[PDB]
Amino acid sequence: GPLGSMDQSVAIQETLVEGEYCVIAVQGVLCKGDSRQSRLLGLVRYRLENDAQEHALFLYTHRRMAITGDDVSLDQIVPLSKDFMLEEVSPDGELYILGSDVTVQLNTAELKLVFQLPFGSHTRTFLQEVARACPGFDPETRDPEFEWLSRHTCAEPDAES
Repeated sequence: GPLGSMDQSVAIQETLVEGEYCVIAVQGVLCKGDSRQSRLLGLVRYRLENDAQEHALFLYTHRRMAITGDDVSLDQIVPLSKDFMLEEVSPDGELYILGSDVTVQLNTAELKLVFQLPFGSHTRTFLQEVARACPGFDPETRDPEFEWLSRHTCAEPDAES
């Protein structure tokens, strides 16, 4: 009974693979038309025996309640790059878009979706990890890295969903 956090992080760790290192992984939502969908987020930090490390934003699919980690594995890949940027949705709420929820819109070079994560709690940890994941709030940030992702082959795309 860890209390304060579910097992998202663990779920990925099991699905991930040895030698690697899981840092954080929450659970967001994706709303389209009138069909609600559930997506499992994950962040993995990979280091080299020579120091030189790299980060990438892993995407894990999952059923409605397949969060457990039992039936969820790599579904896509999103490597942090300069073209990466997060945009808040027009508040027009009262003073805050979050509070009781988290409204964030990822505007990458091509990736453009809407994720609704739960207010802080386990979501806050994710935000901070992303910042250090490479951006390290630098005014001259511009050095994408993904040459090591090729290592990953992701689950078999035989889903035919």
